Amino acid sequence: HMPAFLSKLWTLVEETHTNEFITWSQNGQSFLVLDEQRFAKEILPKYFKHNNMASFVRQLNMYGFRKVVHIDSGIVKQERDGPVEFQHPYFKQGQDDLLENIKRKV
Amino acid sequence: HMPAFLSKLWTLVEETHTNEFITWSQNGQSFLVLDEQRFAKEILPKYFKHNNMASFVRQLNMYGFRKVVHIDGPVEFQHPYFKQGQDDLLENIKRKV
DNA sequence: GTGAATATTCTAGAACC
DNA sequence: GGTTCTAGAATATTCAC
Repeated sequence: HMPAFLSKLWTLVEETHTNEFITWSQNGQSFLVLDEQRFAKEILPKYFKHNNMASFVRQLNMYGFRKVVHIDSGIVKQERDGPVEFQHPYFKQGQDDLLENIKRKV
Repeated sequence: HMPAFLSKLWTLVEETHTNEFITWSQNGQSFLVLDEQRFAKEILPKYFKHNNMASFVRQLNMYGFRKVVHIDGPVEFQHPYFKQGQDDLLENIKRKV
């Protein structure tokens, strides 16, 4: 009864064997994608019918996830990418009961 | 006077040293991006202030380029006025807004 | 099976730089 | 003008009945 995207996202983020690529941020308030490229080509196709980060991000925004922006505020590197962080008020570590409040947009 | 992006794109596709990643398609009517991930990581920042395929693709669409469908099958984009050996045609390409 | 909801893809709007 | 994040639009595909 819960959309497949949301149940798969929870599993993804929660599952320890994926934590190198996708995991909870340090205070359970958001999830991280640590290695976008290996995530997209190895992890995504095991759960979805694609290997495109763009199509994963589309879904995130569709369910109202928002990217957490980190900027540089200082020195620029240029020698390291990302990582990528997304947040939703009802996608929270050790509160899976909140997931039912997440709603697709249109 | 020509937009940075168009003259940079033209350089990228045309330059033999980059053809492992980005090159004219076989009949000069479109270009191909053969290895999206290395293209983006290693080539894009040599010419632009980023390394995101997505930001490159936003610019392509902004200038009216369109992805060619193909019935990961490499990536192909087309613009009627972006044609191999017809660099004169580039001045006809216009940013959209 | 059929009509809707959802998924995936491609392109564009908007804010910011 | 360029880069980023989010959403519109156009198909595919899946789901609930």
